[PDB]
Amino acid sequence: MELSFGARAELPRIHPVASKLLRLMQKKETNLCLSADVSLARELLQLADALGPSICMLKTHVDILNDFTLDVMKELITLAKCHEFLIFENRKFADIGNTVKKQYEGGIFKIASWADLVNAHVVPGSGVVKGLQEVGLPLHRGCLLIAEMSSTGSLATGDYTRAAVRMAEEHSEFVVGFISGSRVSMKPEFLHLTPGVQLEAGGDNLGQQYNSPQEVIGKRGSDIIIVGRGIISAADRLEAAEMYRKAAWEAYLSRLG
Amino acid sequence: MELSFGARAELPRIHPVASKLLRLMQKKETNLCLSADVSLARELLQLADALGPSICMLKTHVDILNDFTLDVMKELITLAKCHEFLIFENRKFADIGNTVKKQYEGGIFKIASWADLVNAHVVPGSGVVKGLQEVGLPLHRGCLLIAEMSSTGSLATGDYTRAAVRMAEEHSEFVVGFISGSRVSMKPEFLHLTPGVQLEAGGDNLGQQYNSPQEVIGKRGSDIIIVGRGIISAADRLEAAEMYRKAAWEAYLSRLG
Ligand SMILES: *C(=N)c1cc(=O)[nH]c(=O)n1[C@@H]1O[C@H](COP(=O)(O)O)[C@@H](O)[C@H]1O
Ligand SMILES: *C(=N)c1cc(=O)[nH]c(=O)n1[C@@H]1O[C@H](COP(=O)(O)O)[C@@H](O)[C@H]1O
Repeated sequence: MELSFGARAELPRIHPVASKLLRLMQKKETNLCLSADVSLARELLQLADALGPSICMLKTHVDILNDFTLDVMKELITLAKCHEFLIFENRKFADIGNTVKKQYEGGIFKIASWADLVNAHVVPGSGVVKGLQEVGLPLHRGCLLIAEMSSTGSLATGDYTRAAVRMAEEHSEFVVGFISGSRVSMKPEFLHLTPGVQLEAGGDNLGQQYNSPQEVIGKRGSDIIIVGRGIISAADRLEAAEMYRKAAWEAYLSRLG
Repeated sequence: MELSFGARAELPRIHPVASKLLRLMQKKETNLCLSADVSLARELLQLADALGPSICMLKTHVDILNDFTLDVMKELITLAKCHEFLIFENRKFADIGNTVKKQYEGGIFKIASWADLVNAHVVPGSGVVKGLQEVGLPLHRGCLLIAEMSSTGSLATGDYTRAAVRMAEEHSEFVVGFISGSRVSMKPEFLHLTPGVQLEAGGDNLGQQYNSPQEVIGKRGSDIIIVGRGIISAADRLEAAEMYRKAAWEAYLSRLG
């Protein structure tokens, strides 16, 4: 029997980051994550402020920001706290444990110092998680494992997806869920976040494929939709974000019955 | 049916960046790539200068460099030109095409502006290559596809590896080879670069596994060894690099007959 986001937030085995997210999802009636791959910090902050009320999460793309500074991230965190959303950095970590540890904690970006959530590919084996968690656990962070991908020709299928689920299960102190196209775990303590979402059928010219909020939340049993271009390329970004929120939310309610 | 690096540089279907690399390998008697995952620009540049004569390539880790600037990369280019080595950025690109295009071209790092070579994971499908290609093709860059990984529990096996080989074949205007543990393609135009190499048996505490240069180059038929810690952790990094160079080069010569 399907549990509400609010109830899931209270599960004995829930990770604190997942609980915080689930609570604000229920409070705000939003299971939308905005993906903002903008080139200017000012753009990022403007979008975060304007759309913050409509979202549960903001997916940043630090590697694309032309004018990144740590002061920008300080201000973003202030917005996140005010509007109540989490920060999820997009970078798809995908290296041996020793290297990913450094990529997560260090450099100019210091991702672990401001991202509530990160995502990682499972292709390197479990060392990728072990490396990340050595940084993430002290900093009270969570991780999502990429169990499936939305793009044409994805190899994240079959036994690969099953491996991701096992890895998650075995690292539940740090791993809080999946990037996936559907529900892949039966355990309610895990979140499912699904990119490749737009209201209309289609794709892009570089292998992205889209499904609707109703399809992925309602039929496929995911929790949260990740939407970038469907919102950002709209004339009215506020209205677009509202449209996606209402879609995703109603699909969730329906499933919940 | 084995050809020298110098002869391979002349193959009809060879990419210009590959030919450049194969010529300097032959000239300098080196098939060693130094992986320099240091936190400081001064260390990176000192290593590049001192070890430059001993290496065919320097693998940078821009995501870990605390004091990155584009001026640092300008100086590195100068050293690469002087000592004759290629610059290979480590970042293991692993996203949809539209996103990796921006990650490669833009942000603070502007990777495509200074890296001869990049590597990508094949998990997203061929859009990952198409996105990178749209940026790197006119710059005379090349890309390596991650066909196998050196770490424990790697999922880059079997059909996944085969998919990487097919993807390379289908994008040979831009894909110049593989990150792999062994020869994966029979086509001599493709380069095989193998990480997880040390003179001594072992591993690390985060899933890395090591094999020797003699094993990797001599028995497994790879072209280039990628060595980080085996060199970087030595007291005398130059002497270490020389040891690795001689091992890899003589293993190559021996297979050549
Ligand atoms: C990573 N979150 C990811 C994984 C995936 O399989 N597919 C995918 O699109 N993403 C990322 O999500 C957004 C989607 O943006 P659009 O709605 O604009 O297509 C983008 O950040 C991808 O990198
Ligand atoms: C990526 N080049 C890669 C792929 C892989 O399967 N294994 C692997 O180690 N690498 C990277 O190569 C260096 C090896 O460094 P050490 O010699 O210090 O182990 C490493 O930093 C990985 O990121």
